[PDB]
Amino acid sequence: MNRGALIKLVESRYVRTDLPEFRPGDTVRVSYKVKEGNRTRIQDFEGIVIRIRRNGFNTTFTVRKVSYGVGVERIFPLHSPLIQKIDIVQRGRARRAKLYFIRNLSDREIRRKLRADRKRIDQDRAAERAA
RNA sequence: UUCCCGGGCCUUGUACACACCGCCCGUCACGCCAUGGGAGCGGGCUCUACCCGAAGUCGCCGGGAGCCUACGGGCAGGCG
Ligand SMILES: [Mg+2]
Ligand SMILES: [Mg+2]
Ligand SMILES: [Mg+2]
Ligand SMILES: [Mg+2]
Ligand SMILES: [Mg+2]
Ligand SMILES: [Mg+2]
Ligand SMILES: [Mg+2]
Ligand SMILES: [Mg+2]
Ligand SMILES: [Mg+2]
Ligand SMILES: [Mg+2]
Ligand SMILES: [Mg+2]
Ligand SMILES: [Mg+2]
Ligand SMILES: [Mg+2]
Ligand SMILES: [Mg+2]
Ligand SMILES: [Mg+2]
Ligand SMILES: [Mg+2]
Ligand SMILES: [Mg+2]
Ligand SMILES: [Mg+2]
Ligand SMILES: [Mg+2]
Ligand SMILES: [Mg+2]
Ligand SMILES: [Mg+2]
Repeated sequence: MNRGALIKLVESRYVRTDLPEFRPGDTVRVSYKVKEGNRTRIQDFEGIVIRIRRNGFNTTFTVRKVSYGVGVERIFPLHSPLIQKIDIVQRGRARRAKLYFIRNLSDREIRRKLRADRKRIDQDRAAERAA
């Protein structure tokens, strides 16, 4: 018996592979299906990825944004079917895996610490040029 | 003729004038009106210091990087 292998077999039915790769510090726009009454639509949530905790299929990530003066954080299951798509708005360069410190920074101070990551931006540009 | 009462004439003081059975002061009691002080309570204006900070002009960059060119250039964009 390989208990770890049996678990992966169960989850393989629900594993997604159509989402783009990103890192904490990147600016990301998540398009999420919402239910309001008896209707379904798509709501976009755009912000800075501050945390990705990995458990294989059970991976989740957290996105932070300031909306109408109030900070908001949303935690998403990475393989959730409720995610329509994820867009890469901006590539950021961080020096650590968890970015809880930006909760106590102003907008100018956040822009200083999370500067654009040139190397990964060029890789996104080199990709998608295969037209 | 000292004293009690009443009167006469002159003079003197007066805050009295239906005129001393005149006038008049202050506390206290009650009522009305406005007001000072007062643990505090609720507001308005204003000053100083620091924090965040839109638009926009201005200054610097414009690259490890987009667009235009008449390019020792410009626009977008970034920083202050
Ligand atoms: Mg973990
Ligand atoms: Mg990890
Ligand atoms: Mg775990
Ligand atoms: Mg979280
Ligand atoms: Mg979490
Ligand atoms: Mg992380
Ligand atoms: Mg990590
Ligand atoms: Mg960390
Ligand atoms: Mg931290
Ligand atoms: Mg006579
Ligand atoms: Mg006399
Ligand atoms: Mg007289
Ligand atoms: Mg009288
Ligand atoms: Mg009297
Ligand atoms: Mg007295
Ligand atoms: Mg009485
Ligand atoms: Mg009284
Ligand atoms: Mg008073
Ligand atoms: Mg009083
Ligand atoms: Mg300022
Ligand atoms: Mg300032």
